[PDB]
Amino acid sequence: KIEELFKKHKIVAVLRANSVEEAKKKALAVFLGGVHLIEITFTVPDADTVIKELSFLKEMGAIIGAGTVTSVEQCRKAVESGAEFIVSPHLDEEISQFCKEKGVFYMPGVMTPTELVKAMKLGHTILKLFPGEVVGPQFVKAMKGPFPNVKFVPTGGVNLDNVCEWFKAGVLAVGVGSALVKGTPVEVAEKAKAFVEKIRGC
Repeated sequence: KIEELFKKHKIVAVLRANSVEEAKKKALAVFLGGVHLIEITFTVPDADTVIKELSFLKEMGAIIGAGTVTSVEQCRKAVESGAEFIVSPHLDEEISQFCKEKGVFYMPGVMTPTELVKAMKLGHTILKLFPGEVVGPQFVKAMKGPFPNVKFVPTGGVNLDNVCEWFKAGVLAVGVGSALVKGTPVEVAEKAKAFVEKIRGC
């Protein structure tokens, strides 16, 4: 299901912005450019309102989730406002449990083998790898040995020059923030197109 969406789309826009209006415009830009998985981070002011106001894009096939979720209270608001998936930078046992009871897909972030194993023990096999620019594809390749059945979605520094290396290392999808989302709506929509083509291209 959610696994299958990540597998199909291969890219999630990690949307940080200074306002509701900027966040919505960038989410539309990205969608118009072919990115269907959209993660509204909780560093966006009133991130819940943004998720609720983008709810209609679901009817056009957009998949709207929440990122930078750091407490169960934030998790509740996101789900209440229609988030189809929850992402955090870290592994949160409390958010894991809440999302399990609520029946919503949670992708915790991990940076070490010990964190990875704890996440697996909590039932997760699709992991956010964060920050990707610190560990790199090297980390993803290293994990294939001992943990052949874990799959990563790196966030952090993924860009046009390295996106194909990441996929060569064995990642399931990539989460792209500033390389995709920074700039004006027009620039973002265009960069969205470039990433889709570059990803298809490899």
